[PDB]
Amino acid sequence: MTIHPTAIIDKSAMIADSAIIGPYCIVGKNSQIGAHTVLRSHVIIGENTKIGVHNDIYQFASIGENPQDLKYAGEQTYLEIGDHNRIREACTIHRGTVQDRGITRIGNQNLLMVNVHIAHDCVVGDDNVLANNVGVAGHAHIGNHVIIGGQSGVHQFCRIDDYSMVGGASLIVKDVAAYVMASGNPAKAHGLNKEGMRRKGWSKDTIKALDEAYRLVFRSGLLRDEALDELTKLVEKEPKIQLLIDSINNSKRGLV
Amino acid sequence: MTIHPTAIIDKSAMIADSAIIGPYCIVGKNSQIGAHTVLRSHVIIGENTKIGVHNDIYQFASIGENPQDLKYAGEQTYLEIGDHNRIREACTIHRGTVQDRGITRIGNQNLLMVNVHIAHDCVVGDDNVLANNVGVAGHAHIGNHVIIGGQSGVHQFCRIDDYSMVGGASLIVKDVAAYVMASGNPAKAHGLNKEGMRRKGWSKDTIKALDEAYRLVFRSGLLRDEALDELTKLVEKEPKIQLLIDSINNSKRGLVR
Amino acid sequence: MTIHPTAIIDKSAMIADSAIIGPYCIVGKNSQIGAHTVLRSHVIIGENTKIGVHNDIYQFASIGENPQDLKYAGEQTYLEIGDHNRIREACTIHRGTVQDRGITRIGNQNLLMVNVHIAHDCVVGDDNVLANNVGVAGHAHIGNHVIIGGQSGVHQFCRIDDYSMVGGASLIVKDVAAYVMASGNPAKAHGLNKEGMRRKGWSKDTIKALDEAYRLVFRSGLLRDEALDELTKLVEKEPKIQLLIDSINNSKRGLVR
Repeated sequence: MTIHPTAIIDKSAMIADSAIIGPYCIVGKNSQIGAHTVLRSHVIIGENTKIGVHNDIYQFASIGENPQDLKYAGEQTYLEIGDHNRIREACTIHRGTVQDRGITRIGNQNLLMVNVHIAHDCVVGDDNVLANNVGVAGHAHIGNHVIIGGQSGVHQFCRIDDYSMVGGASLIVKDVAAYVMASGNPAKAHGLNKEGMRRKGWSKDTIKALDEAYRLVFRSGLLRDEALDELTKLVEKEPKIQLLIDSINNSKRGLV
Repeated sequence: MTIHPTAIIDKSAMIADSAIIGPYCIVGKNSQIGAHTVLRSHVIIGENTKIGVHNDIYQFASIGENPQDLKYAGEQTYLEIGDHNRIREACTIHRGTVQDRGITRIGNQNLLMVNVHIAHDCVVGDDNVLANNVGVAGHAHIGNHVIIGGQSGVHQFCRIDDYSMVGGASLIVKDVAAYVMASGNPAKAHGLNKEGMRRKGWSKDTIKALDEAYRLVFRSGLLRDEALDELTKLVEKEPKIQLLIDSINNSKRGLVR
Repeated sequence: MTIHPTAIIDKSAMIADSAIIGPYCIVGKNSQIGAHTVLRSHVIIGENTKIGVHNDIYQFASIGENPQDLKYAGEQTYLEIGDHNRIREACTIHRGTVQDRGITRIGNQNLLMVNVHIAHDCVVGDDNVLANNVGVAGHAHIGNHVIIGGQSGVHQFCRIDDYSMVGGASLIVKDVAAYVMASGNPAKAHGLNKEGMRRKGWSKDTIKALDEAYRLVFRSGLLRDEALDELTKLVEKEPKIQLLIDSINNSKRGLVR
């Protein structure tokens, strides 16, 4: 049998066939587990939690527990997890709070290493790699193809847009734009994820153009509006710059 | 039944009828759990541990385990927990060592987020909020209504007096006075916690006076004794300044400035 | 009798008679546990894991789990643990990857405090003390008699040679030579670990000579080769300098200066 006898599952929970739940796991009220998802021993699945297919959740992970927000008064809130995610030991992912859409969602193909905290109301994209002891405060946004170094802390409401890379033991207080390389305490910005898209094999003209865009935004002393207005003609010469402009328009806490 | 069958409880432990203990929990020798206290599975309660009422302890938390002090040789030491505390996942609170009155104490209405470590012989007051991955070394003192940011580390013997606020990823090596805002590595003083007093509804005159007291202690470059003699003048016109004076007199490791 | 009924043990695993395994523990394929070893409760022993004698492993610790390397494809890899080790709660030690010898090693008399991560392919010596929330990335080397402060992070491939001491909340990107005291973010060399060799009762002449060696390497503006040839003269009048020379020759990532 794919479900271990010592596992406690609520009747209202739905588990698809071929899904493997190991010993001493707990599944809560109104939760769903997709096909081919493997829960090793000692995994907690909280109430109102949807989990996709081909997920790998290791021991001592709390998936879908109540938020830590002081104002949360036990309302109905939810957590959604996509497909093909590796969630390592001691990971804690909490459901949303009704004050902000009441949901926490994470995408696909993510790697969450040991003791990765995902607080209430967070939004995480796809192809992300969160290293050991990474703590992400509530309402944060993780884009796609993002890497965050070990023992790093993301402050509440902060945006981490696509293809960025946060160094280890970094303190993110402001919004990290796309393709940006940030590190330190307090974290500073020093260059672009050049070697990342080089190791992904992207055209060198695109890398030089994006580099000029970074120079424009950060290393040329312009305000937000003036930089944005400088990005006007480069978009059609190189389309990827769009993702950077979004970073400026979605930035409510400032920039690095 | 309020106690799950798969829970292991030693005979010497006392559990109230209103306390609920979930699956796969273990309670040690000579331990006590108060009324209306919720143990949310996979919780370890070590030997010699007293727990108050209306506490909520989440999974994988080790409450009352042996100290990590290299000199601790397995003596009889204790841990006390007050009421209305929410202790989140993976939290580790260790019992005291006989070399320092052999007890670890935490108060009431505390929020301990994921992986909050409370080392041997610590003293924690009430209404405190320790964020994720906060580790506080042995013999430290947490006052009341204190906030400590995520992934922060308090050094052993350090005092964190009332209404202070430690920023995230901060390293506290010295004593943090009352109402002080500290952050960084190494952490430094960055003004007064006017946000705490503005959400709690304090008189603007009181906040301005307390701010002037802060300027006296830190931003007036006079040593601890002259400052103290200057605050004892201000206590008449504003009583809360007392809490600051205590911070100066209770400081043994120095002051975070 | 020494093994709790609720413990799950694979048939291929070997457990000594004097080894005690508590409730709700799981032992994997082709693993071994030595004599007089204590697994308190809620301990995961992964496949292909060797554990020595007189070890004390606390709850919620994952000993021998699969690596976190993105390229690891589920091959056959191993973890080795020596004797007389105290591994505290939530500790995670992962097996090696076939791309680098395929083994993770830790020595004897080690103290791994709460939530100490030991990534794939690490090598740890003896008499080491890793404090709370210490994360050590893959392929790292920990020497002997090393202390690493709480919430510190060692980057992959970094060397932490013998008798060194890393301060709390430090970020190690480069190799720490022997006897060196490093701390900060980014960490920086801050003198010699005289406290340790004074506690261990070393001759004052030996400590003064070693300090002069530190002055040669770090505080004398000399590149690595001229420094090296200058310590090769000092190695005879005091032998311990050898351990430092190794540090320079074994450094592949540079030096924490």
